[PDB]
Amino acid sequence: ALWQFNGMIKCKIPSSEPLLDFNNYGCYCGLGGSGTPVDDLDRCCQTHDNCYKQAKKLDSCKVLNNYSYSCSNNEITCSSENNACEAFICNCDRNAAICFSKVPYNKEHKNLDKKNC
Ligand SMILES: [Ca+2]
Repeated sequence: ALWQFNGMIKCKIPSSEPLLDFNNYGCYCGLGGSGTPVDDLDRCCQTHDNCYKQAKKLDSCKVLNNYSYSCSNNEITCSSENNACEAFICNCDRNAAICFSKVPYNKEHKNLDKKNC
């Protein structure tokens, strides 16, 4: 699941190792998140956290992961083979991967001290 998100990001940013580059960035990229996002990238992570929060409230997710997707020519496509929960999470992941590829990356915000969140 994390493995798929990591792959989606690499589809959009081929030079990155996402679990290293994007983990522990700002107040929202990484486990949990609170306070105000520090920049646009952190705002991508906040939306992504809110998309997963939304997912946990859908009737279909109740029993809910591991969805199917493809990367081709640097474009991500979620598969129609995905059941409702899986399709919703593939869309949260795809939107965040795209979001990350479109905003600046600030080294000053990597491993930010949470006292700032
Ligand atoms: Ca988070």
